[PDB]
Amino acid sequence: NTMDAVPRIDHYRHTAAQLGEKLLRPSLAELHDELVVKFGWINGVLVRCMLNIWGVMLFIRLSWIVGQAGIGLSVLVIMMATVVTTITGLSTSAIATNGFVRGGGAYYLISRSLGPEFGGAIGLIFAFANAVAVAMYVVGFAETVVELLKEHSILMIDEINDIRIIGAITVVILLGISVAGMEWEAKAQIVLLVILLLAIGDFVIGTFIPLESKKPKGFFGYKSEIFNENFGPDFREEETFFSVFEIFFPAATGILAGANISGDLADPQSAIPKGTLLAILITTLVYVGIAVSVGSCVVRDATGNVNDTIVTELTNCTSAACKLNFDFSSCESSPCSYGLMNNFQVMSMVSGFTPLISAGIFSATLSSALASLVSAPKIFQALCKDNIYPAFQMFAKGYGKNNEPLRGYILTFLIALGFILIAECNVIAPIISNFFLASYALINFSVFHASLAKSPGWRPAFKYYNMWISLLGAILCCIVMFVINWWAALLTYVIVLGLYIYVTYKKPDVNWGSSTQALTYLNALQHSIRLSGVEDHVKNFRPQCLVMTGAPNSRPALLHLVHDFTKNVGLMICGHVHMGPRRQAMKEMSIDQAKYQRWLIKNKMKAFYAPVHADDLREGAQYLMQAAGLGRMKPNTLVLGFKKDWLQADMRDVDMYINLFHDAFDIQYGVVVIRLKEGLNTIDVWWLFDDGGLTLLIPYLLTTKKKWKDCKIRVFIGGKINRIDHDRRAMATLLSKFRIDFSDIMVLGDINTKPKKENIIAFEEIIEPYRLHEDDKEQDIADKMKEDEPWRITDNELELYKTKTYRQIRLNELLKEHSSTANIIVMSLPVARKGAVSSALYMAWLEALSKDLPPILLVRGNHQSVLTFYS
Amino acid sequence: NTMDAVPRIDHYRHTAAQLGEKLLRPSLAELHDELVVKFGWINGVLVRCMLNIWGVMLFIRLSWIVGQAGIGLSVLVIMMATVVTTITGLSTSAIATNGFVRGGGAYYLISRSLGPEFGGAIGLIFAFANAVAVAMYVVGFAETVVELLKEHSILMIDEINDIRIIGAITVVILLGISVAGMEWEAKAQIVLLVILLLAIGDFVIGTFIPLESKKPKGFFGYKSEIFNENFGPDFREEETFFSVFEIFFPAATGILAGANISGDLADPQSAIPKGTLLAILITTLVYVGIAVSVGSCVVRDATGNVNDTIVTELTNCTSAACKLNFDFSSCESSPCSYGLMNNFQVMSMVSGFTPLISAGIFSATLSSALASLVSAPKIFQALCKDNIYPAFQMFAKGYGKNNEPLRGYILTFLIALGFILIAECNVIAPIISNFFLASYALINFSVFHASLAKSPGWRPAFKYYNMWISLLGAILCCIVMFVINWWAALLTYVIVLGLYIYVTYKKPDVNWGSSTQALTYLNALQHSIRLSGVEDHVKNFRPQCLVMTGAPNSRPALLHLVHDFTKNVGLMICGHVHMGPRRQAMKEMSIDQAKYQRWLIKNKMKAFYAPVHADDLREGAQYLMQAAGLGRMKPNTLVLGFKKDWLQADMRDVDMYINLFHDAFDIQYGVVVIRLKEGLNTIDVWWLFDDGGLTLLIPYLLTTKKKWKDCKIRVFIGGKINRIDHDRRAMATLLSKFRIDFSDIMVLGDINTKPKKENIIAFEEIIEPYRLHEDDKEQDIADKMKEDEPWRITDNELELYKTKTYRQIRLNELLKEHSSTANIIVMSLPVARKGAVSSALYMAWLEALSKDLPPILLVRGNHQSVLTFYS
Ligand SMILES: CCCCNc1cc(C(=O)O)cc(S(N)(=O)=O)c1Oc1ccccc1
Ligand SMILES: CCCCNc1cc(C(=O)O)cc(S(N)(=O)=O)c1Oc1ccccc1
Ligand SMILES: [Cl-]
Ligand SMILES: [Cl-]
Ligand SMILES: [K+]
Ligand SMILES: [K+]
Repeated sequence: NTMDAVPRIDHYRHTAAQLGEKLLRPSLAELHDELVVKFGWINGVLVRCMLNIWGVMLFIRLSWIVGQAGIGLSVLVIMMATVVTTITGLSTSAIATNGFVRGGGAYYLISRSLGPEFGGAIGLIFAFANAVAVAMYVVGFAETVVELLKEHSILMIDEINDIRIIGAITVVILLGISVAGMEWEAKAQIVLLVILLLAIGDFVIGTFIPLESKKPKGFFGYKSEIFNENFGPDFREEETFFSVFEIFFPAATGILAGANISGDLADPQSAIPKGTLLAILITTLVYVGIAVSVGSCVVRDATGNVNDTIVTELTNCTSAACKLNFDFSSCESSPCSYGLMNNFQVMSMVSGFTPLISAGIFSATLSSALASLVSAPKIFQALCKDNIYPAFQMFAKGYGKNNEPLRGYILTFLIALGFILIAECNVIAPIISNFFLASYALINFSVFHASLAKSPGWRPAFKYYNMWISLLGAILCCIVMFVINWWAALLTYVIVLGLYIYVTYKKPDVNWGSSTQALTYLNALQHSIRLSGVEDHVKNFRPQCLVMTGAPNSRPALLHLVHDFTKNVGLMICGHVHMGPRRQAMKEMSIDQAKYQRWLIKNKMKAFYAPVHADDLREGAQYLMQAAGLGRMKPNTLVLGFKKDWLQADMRDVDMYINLFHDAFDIQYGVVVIRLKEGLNTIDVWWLFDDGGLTLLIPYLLTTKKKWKDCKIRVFIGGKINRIDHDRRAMATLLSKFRIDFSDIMVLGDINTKPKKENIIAFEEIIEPYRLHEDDKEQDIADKMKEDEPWRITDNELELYKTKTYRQIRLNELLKEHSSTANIIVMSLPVARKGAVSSALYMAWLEALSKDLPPILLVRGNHQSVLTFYS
Repeated sequence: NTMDAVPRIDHYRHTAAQLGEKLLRPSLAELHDELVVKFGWINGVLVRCMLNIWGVMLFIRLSWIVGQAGIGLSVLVIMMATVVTTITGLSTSAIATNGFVRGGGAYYLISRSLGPEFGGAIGLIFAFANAVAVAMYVVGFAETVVELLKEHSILMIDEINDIRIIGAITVVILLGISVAGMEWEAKAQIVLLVILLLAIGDFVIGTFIPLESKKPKGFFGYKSEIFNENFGPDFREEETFFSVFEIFFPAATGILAGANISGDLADPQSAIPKGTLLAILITTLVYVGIAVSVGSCVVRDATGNVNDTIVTELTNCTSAACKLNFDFSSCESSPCSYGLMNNFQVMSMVSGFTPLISAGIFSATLSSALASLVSAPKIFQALCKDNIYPAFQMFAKGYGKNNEPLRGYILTFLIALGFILIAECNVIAPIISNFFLASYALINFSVFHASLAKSPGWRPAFKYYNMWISLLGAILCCIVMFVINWWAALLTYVIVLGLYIYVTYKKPDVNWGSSTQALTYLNALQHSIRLSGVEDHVKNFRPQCLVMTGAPNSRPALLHLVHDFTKNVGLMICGHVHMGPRRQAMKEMSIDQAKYQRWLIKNKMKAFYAPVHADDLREGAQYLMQAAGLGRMKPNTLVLGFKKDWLQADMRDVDMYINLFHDAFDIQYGVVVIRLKEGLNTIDVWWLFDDGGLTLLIPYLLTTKKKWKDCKIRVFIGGKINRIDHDRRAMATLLSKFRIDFSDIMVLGDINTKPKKENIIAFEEIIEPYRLHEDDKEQDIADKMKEDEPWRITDNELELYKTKTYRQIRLNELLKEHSSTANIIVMSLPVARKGAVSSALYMAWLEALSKDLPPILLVRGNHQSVLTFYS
């Protein structure tokens, strides 16, 4: 409260409201200003990741992959898939150990890492991918059970339909077991893991246990010549190495099935890393070991038959089959019985109890399917909670004591059932495999992008993640999805890009500190730094304007006109000076900053809103002109709206306005004054005095823009009579060397001539309330009144400023007579000597010159060399 | 002078000094502050471009190209080469019509368009390319003359040596005619052009004039069946279409041979466009017309022999040769006499007088060689004048009334002679052809890059150049140089990149308004705009610091320390407040801006120097804090050096320093104070009060950098006794959730305890000269002295600030006892209530706390939520 307090965790909690009644930080103004189920890492992320990786391939098609591709090359396949998977694991660990991750899985990580765009895109893709991987795992189980009940005669319908029936029944059962909370299905996956490990152990023991009954088959029991033969990549008619990797890689996916449970984990940012990485390690070790064992234990082909005798007749027999026995030897002529390349149930028979390995297949398939079916709706409901796609505002309610996406479970069940009864899993497989690849690629790109933008808030807790390995992982994921069904990769990239576009044009109104935001800041900073090293030059001058807008709403069309000759060229800083007590005005600026900056961005005003606190408008603008900008983006021109209200405004205010003029001149700023009717085809430019070229550059830049592109830029000047043609030719060659594509140059000799009586008497009537009438009251009352500036010095300030006023009024008359048909007028701003002219008289000059006309820009330049005709 | 003057061309002339005595612009301060041979376009750029394009191919190898590739495909070849050439012509015209081009050619255009890097690189490449194209043209003439003097028996030596002899003699003659001024060689090219056009006319007339003597040859005189046959692309054993285009394209090059004479043209920016484009038009028309005529007039092969009788025996004769006559019919069996595909002198014989066409070949070759030999040294001497490569500071003197590169002429003559006597022009041809391609590519990229950066000074006088056609031209040049000898294109790209690197690491100290500079500004502006649309978030906070450096030289290691936790992360604005009269201080700021900004860039300080003019340091820094920055790059922290001199400084100055502290607090700025020994392994952080997380973020960012990466970040806090273990565990979990990888957390209970007598008496002695001794002089003298702030209120300001001082001194003692071994110390900055504490007492607090210690950062934060453990 009154005294500063020691730091506590309570200060930084709930980020909007988290126990705010206790441990609330004291504000700087207060000190200064004077007066329900959660899973551990073992059973929540280790078991689930391990149990999701282990699927159909481990027990069915692995003997095939090690049989065709050689042992030394099948291990290469496994190692490449594991490099991709492990690099993605490090990336996921880096993302997960950054903050506290609320709910969902890969979606939440990627979204909160680098923006709702990639977040929503890849989250939707991953939710679909897991929802259908449910169907893939369950139909693998269907193939297993139908093979078992076709080898054992009893069957009900044709295989292509019995698979559908059994898959539908068991996916219904999977929904039932999953929809009943997560303690129950957690224990269910525990018992499935026990069964799976029993199957692995049975295979290992049986592989160490050879027998003569299986001798006719490829089973021989660790014979060295079998290993020597199987090292080679003995392929088949069609399957190439890339196709082999394509077959295997689905077995590599399934990691971060615990990360998808991040919403229900007891302690993320400590369970995700050492659960996912350790699960990948264990599963890869098991794959490699079992592959080398089965390759070293069984042979390619075996004419399994007792009639195949081990008598071993003395023949050449170059094949190493007869090296063990004449049985299962020399069957290459016709398609012999079975073997690694000719059978799949090798895994079953090399082991001991065939049931204890069959149960391995069922447990692996069910466990992987159940893990995917739990993971998909968590991701989906996290995605729907953020309402990136408002169409799915449902699927996020999550009925139950622990938020469980019942609707998400039903939706993923329907999707899985639909893809089961489609029964075309073979053709859909590459699409979904490289959806998984796309998700992994965006995770590694998540880490790389986060490390690329410095972002002091990046700072993850988990080391071992360096940026280049993550970039390599993204590249490898892209290359692998090219390897797997190139056109599927193109389709996946199209889907990603389409969702990206959809989200970036939706622009969900949400902010969670993307790495994209950090990169934006860092990029803008780096280019400002490189600009700071770029020396100035005439033909790279830009009108970079501080515009005393006030509130940017107050003068809209003025803002548009300035934006016209500053869009995509030069700077535009909309300055607004705030007033009054410091404490209240801090909050005033804080809200106006957001409001007006968003208003500019919404209205495509590439401008910069700069609020300052100051005692009055003059020294607030002094603040702005002195300090606004960054590097060589500091303003060089001050833009004002003509203070139309001076006849009614307090004369101190208009004096402040004129001293603003004078300050801008004093600190080497060009001044532009815009007088237009704000209630809401030639550009006429009367640039009678060489301001330095700015009075040319403004209309030319206006002609550059599309709005004024179809409008001539005819020019007027003043010159002595009898030299009219000479002056016009010199003017034409002068600005033809400036490449200002004029349309008609007019030369006026009527300047410096006494204007009509009506106009002079009108100006005298206007100035009468402020000319101080310095006739009587010689010095005492005269000096007493002059103790405040804003009166015109009758005698003193109308001696030569008499002809100054005459030129002003006559110029106004000339703009009436000649340029009244212009779409826009740009004319030299009159300059009065500092202190020599009463501010009232100078404002009267501006009124007299600028009144009753189309839009006017009274441009006076820095008197530098703004334009050039060199190169 | 005193009065503003009408604009005149004299104001913008010579850009440093050009008739400055007459027509000198009046300065804004003055108004405001109170008190020898030149060539026209016909003979300088039209004749030269036309006469350089027309070379060997027109009269020697063109019959070959139209004979092998079909008429409808030879015209396609010519049209593609002309598309490349004409797009480059539009680009060159756009570049040349921008400013006034001093001297040189393509070098000056490209350099002054987009920087000395591409300028010097491509200028050197083009100078070499023209220097050796001299050799190519002259050896073509050598082949012509040796063929003429071998058909006419008299010969001197073997052809491979007679060509060398005649080429050497005639290149010596070419030097002689070129080294004798440009009026003489201009008239020489005039007469060569007359000869060439006579040859063209003779060919046309002879082609309209058929005869029986040439009837046995391919000459038949516009027979329709000959045209119908020749439309097809009847190629040969080896020559493919791409090879054909490779042969032709050297004939397309040679444009901007007048642009290389830009230094000696009477009026560039009006001669270059309508000379180069018209010359390309005329030459392409002549190529196309002569190609179609010779294709429609002669046949592929002709067994030229009177014995070949036109008797026309009644045979099949599918070939259209016999359609005209049995002569020159059916010779395909063996290699028959000659023809389009079997002879080159067809051009000579289809015409009338063979001498009047032979003279055509000699005139074309000599004229092209002479044009190249004039153009190369102009480019070279322009390149050497800018001293981009200081090694060639010679070759630029240019002796003569008109600056003529005598040394350049000699150098190009030596290069041409060397490549003549090498006599390996066939193998070097693709290298030089795609050097020409590279130069054209950089010209089109010149225009595209210039149009890409808005740059109000771009604005060329010549329309018809839109940016996308120039980009297409650059792409086409790149593709064509791939077509011509791919590895030659790779070598050319390597040479370009190498010269680019050499120049960009040389960094010649010169500024001529590159388009690269404009692009740098525009890119930085665009990314600042996109940053302006990026909403704030806690975990994207950056310490973006306004550092009251003063002169950045004054405190170097302080600048380095701030740069350490701001490099590549957050902003760093080195503010310096200037003093005194406005007029002198304007120039002061103007010179200091350049000096200090260059000093920062040189010393790899990615900082921003911000000078302001102000009455005193306090309100200058007020200017800076209120207004510095752009968009969301405004500073959020104020960094000060501890005013070490306060014991000697005027007490008003240190009061100003403390009110600077207070202003920074008032406008919601965190404050960092650095006290280190500026005369010139654990980071200890004692962050006793929850500033909002900045006191953690600073040392962590220090640990991020390489300099401090190997240094622990151990932390100290204060806590009540009997809760030491609880407080330490809570602290550890708190900043482990903040991922600040601490090394040892220490908890101190000795805080809030009365420190030793020696330290308290030392502090009392220090504060004695300013405690105002408010014992006597009850109110009158007391209030009179208190009419100025900087004295300590003895009675009032030492009631509870007594225990404040006690904590300050005891904390100092503790830093001595514990953290004196640190490499750096970061501690909470004490905050005093505004106006409640005398500024002298607060400065004494800072002295007492910070004295006699390693580098200290007294960090006090905004009291916002700088750190977070969410995501
Ligand atoms: C992203 C992976 C989705 C699951 N698909 C899958 C998983 C595993 C495994 O073991 O995890 C093995 C294979 S497989 N038959 O070896 O290619 C798989 O492909 C299938 C499975 C059945 C139907 C169609 C395709
Ligand atoms: C960049 C072009 C340099 C000049 N080389 C050149 C010009 C012309 C032409 O007519 O301007 C025609 C040919 S050619 N024989 O048709 O390919 C040329 O190639 C040569 C010539 C002679 C020796 C070796 C190569
Ligand atoms: Cl996965
Ligand atoms: Cl050229
Ligand atoms: K799997
Ligand atoms: K040529």
